[PDB]
Amino acid sequence: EVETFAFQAEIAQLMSLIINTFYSNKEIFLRELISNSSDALDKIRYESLTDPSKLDSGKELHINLIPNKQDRTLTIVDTGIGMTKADLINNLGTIAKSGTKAFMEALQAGADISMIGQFGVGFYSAYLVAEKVTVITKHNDDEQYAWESSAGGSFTVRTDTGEPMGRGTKVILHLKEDQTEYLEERRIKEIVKKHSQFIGYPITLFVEKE
Ligand SMILES: Nc1nc2c3ccccc3nc(Cc3cc(O)cc(O)c3)n2n1
Repeated sequence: EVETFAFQAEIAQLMSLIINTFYSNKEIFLRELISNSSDALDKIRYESLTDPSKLDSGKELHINLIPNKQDRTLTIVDTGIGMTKADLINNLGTIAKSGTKAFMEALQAGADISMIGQFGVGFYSAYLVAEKVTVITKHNDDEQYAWESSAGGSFTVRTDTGEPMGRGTKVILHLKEDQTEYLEERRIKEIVKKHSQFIGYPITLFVEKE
């Protein structure tokens, strides 16, 4: 049973700005997804200190970067805290409303798109490089879900039946035709080194077969 939802007006507006504005420094999307993974990893590590049974769904805390030239996808996987159904549909959209507002005003005052993380809405920077985004996520005490959007004002949420994942979040970027430089090992390494060199979790860059 696939449910279809409208984005809140401000998020739709932000997504259009991101997709439509001329801005050549697209590489910052990666820093933002890795930073989101790090925050979700911090959250489950904190919670596990007062309740050790929260790591029964997996003890390892890490990030995998997985490019696939065949599918033309870049996948970021973390074993962070995960998201509930209520996160995917309501809560995250609600929190982002004020950050979007402030970000959009700041851009009029001479700030640039690369400052998006400072406003808590870095996730939407994925649309700099991706025509479609899919998020598979599993939170303790709740089922696995798939969220998906190609923008255009809507997103979908369903119960996920694919490979079960224990706990955490997997973001799948279906890249735009002219953005395949981000499947190259060398380019990905250069970007991680420049923008994400002090993340406190191991980051494994998978190599492709062919
Ligand atoms: N601010 C924000 N908005 C979202 C979001 C919106 C729609 C669907 C999924 C979403 N997930 C996240 C958090 C997130 C992003 C991420 O790239 C990795 C994670 O472990 C968690 N945010 N974080």
